[PDB]
Amino acid sequence: MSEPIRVLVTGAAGQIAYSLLYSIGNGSVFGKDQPIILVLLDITPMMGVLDGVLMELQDCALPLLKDVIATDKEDVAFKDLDVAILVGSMPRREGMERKDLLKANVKIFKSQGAALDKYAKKSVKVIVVGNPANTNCLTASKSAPSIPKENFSCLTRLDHNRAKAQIALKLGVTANDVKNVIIWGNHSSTQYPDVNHAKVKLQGKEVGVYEALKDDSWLKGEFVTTVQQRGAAVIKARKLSSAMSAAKAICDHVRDIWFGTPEGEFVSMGVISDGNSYGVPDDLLYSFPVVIKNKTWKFVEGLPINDFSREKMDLTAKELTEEKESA
Amino acid sequence: MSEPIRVLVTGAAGQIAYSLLYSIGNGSVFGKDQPIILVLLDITPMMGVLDGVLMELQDCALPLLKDVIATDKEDVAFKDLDVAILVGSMPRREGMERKDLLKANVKIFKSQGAALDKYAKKSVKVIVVGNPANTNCLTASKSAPSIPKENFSCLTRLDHNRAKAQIALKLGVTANDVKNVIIWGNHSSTQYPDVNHAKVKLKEVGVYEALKDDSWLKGEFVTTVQQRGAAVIKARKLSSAMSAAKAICDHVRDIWFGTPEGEFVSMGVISDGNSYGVPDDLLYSFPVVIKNKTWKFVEGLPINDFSREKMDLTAKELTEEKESAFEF
Repeated sequence: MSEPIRVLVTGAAGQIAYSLLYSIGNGSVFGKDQPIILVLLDITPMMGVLDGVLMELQDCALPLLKDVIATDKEDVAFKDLDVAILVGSMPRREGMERKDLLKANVKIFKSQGAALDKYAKKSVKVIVVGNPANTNCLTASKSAPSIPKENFSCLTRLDHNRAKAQIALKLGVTANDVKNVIIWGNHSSTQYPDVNHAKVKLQGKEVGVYEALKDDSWLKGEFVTTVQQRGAAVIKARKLSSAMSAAKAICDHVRDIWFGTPEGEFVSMGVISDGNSYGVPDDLLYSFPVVIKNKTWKFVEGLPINDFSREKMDLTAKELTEEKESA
Repeated sequence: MSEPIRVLVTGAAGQIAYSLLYSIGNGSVFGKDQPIILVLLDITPMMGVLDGVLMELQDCALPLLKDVIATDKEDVAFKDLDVAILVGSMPRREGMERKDLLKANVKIFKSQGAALDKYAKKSVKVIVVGNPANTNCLTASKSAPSIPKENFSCLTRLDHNRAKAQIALKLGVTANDVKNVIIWGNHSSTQYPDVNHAKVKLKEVGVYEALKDDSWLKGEFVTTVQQRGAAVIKARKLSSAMSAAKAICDHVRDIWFGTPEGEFVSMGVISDGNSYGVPDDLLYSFPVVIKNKTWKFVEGLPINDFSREKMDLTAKELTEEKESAFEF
């Protein structure tokens, strides 16, 4: 390629980044002909771990990895970025309530937004992973007034992929046989996994998921509940939070930005809500169904919203409005 | 699509496997048109973590992953296998005498060899990763008399890839531009990282001639590669799973699809009939070319005096290991 792109991953000594870096370095995200300068940020006490991660990346003998830089300083980390994957955040520990998790992280993302605004390229694409994702993204965006608001997205693709898998498992097909599920709203308990516009190929024929299942109460109750609580279920089994599947979801999310959404499909992404036609307040970071071409996302327009869907999309909008006011 | 192949990964609840399963599931090891039935084996205490691993594999929404089976039973794990990746072994607890460790691992791999011998396809490819890789692989091979000995291999590709990375680093070139490094012999400690037959494009020139620093290549390069895994563990304090999993993928891919034209790779294989003065009936890393899923020795490579000593010393380590373990 003409030039390597500089891709920053924060929280780079942690578990999600450990499952993500190889896929970036080996060409599976940005393309088999795209060299990459990988920039890794984490806190100062983690710099020794991060030198070990540099050693492993070296020992993968990846031809596209032109350089890997480890740092604990924002000026180094955010310099001339083409992509910023914001994984680092403060975790919710025992004893702290949801308000405290929000308070802890607002300062982190206001600072990374300021660094983006001062050091990165104005064309940088910023994908926000660390929780609370949507509000962390909004905070950073507001602190980066020189970077176009459309360049900020937050990760609902993990919830999206989980919704797909539950449908595929119930109906007995592969993941690629399901498409156009939607995660509306907050990456949180109030997310709405919507399948009113989803399709599945069943006997060579594409059918709606509602029609295919003949079980509306499952789709409107237990299905929603399973996708919302999936993260806690994984934590309960392996005593750690998801890392492999979260990294795979980041790869999907960034790849669809870089290359575009597949023909006939749209995907779930947290984006700035300004101008949406679905009754969602403006100036929220909210997950919508989008299509992507030339690295520019676009709302999927004209989807019919029934009354069950209306109630769910409004409840998640309310929670996001309340998180914003806390910040 | 091809019919599904059944692929086992043992130690499936551990760190290396956690970094490996995605690459198998997403098609990058066995091909984008090859559906996979992924069989995961670990010890009963790990079954709870293993079910969370299974949940994450579902949550990747992988079209090629036809099914995922998680189990602690050999008769389930080894049925009708096309590939078995034996990652799990007994790790050495602090203050464990090596007699007890050799007995624990002989027991594991005798059992798994017997399960291969009774339940798997006779065409199964077996790749041994868990330490001590070479002797564990030999144990399983001898415990599986009906499986062709050539179907067994053990992982030296991690040290092979590390060697390639150090050469490219020292010559200021990209990883794609070095080929034909060799790891001879044992998987750890005494492994001989040999670049006497390696090429680098600057166009194509021998590495010794390109670098013009015989003592670094015979000294610091060798100890850097031999000690690289201990250096990563010191820094990360945890596994070296990301690069070990990449190496496993490279190793299995090169079995499945073959080595590129003009290139060989490093693989622990049964030493029978080699022409390099290595004892027979050893599992020993050699340079190999692979076609139609069948490896063959790269023959006739000139062995200088320095290389002969390095290859004999690692042969001696393996011989002593084999005698010690087979007392069990």
